[PDB]
Amino acid sequence: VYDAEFVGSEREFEEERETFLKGVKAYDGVLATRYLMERSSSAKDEELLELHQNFILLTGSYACSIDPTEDRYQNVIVRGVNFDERVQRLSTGGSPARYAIVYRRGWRAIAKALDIDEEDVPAIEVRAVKRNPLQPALYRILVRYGRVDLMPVTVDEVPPEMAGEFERLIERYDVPIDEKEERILEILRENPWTPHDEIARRLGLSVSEVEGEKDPESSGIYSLWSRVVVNIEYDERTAKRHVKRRDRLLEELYEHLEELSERYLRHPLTRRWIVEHKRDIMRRYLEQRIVECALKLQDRYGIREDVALCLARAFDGSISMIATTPYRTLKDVCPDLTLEEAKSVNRTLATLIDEHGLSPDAADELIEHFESIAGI
Repeated sequence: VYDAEFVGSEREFEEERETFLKGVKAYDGVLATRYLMERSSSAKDEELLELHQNFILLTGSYACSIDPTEDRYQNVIVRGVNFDERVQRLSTGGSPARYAIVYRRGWRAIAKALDIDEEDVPAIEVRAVKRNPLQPALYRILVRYGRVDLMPVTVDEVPPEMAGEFERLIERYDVPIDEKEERILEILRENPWTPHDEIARRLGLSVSEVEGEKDPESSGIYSLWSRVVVNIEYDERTAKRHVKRRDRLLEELYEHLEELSERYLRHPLTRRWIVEHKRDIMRRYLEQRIVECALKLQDRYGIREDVALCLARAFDGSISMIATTPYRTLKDVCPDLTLEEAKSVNRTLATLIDEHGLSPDAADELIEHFESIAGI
């Protein structure tokens, strides 16, 4: 269900593995800083938040550097979908490998291609929302387009127009914006860090409709950002500089984490400790995501607690994942789920039944088809 083949040269192979492993080390920092927040009430600390954000930036920067020539991998498959085909058909093409990395757990396909065994569970995720120093959809689009030049490598260097004032970046290139995208921007103006599930719920749309595809010719927030970003000239000089500085920046972040953690823990959070206890860190990080997911399902979607916990556990604490799953499939993992509950969390199911008058079975058949298609 996750697959990719590396097809470049020996030299490129070493380049890709080095990039990937640095990305892993950066993401480990994202995890470890979150871990400290959750383990220690007193840490739950402004310079710790800043460390976390810096690790988010570096993880994104390394991710932008995957498959620089956009030809180093083939047969990229993510949750059973052929991403080679998907990306080739996009007006702007690009790297199927980097495209995969932006999907939750997409790293699995790339880790396999590169035969990464240097570190246990060598994850790279680039889907931070609430604590992302950049507007989150923009951040994901920079990664997709390999914009090592545009991705900041330090929190102090993040331009307001890539965050709170993101509208200025949109306005500068005078791209077309459709009605749906305008509705989405209205919500982002209130809070640029609004989760995509919440934008969808508030607009009465599916998450898929909110996002669209990561190409200018689609429609949705990914589409609008893509339309903007492809107009921004590549800055090789700044790219080179980010690449030169980031390895050192990453080491410094670890040293700072170590020193900061001493104010809260008996045993300092060293890089060594983090690697050795990576499983425990991932366990805690996941259980929190589950709790948060279940609470959202109860408080925003009117789903009973036990049902909510069941779905949260079965689906990686991802609302977006639950929201796109066929009723019969949700019902198979959580038997107590009601149709009304499923219609609440899956807007596509609700629409197909309510507006098109389809049976749940017919709706499920289509929902399953939509799973393979970006933007519906």
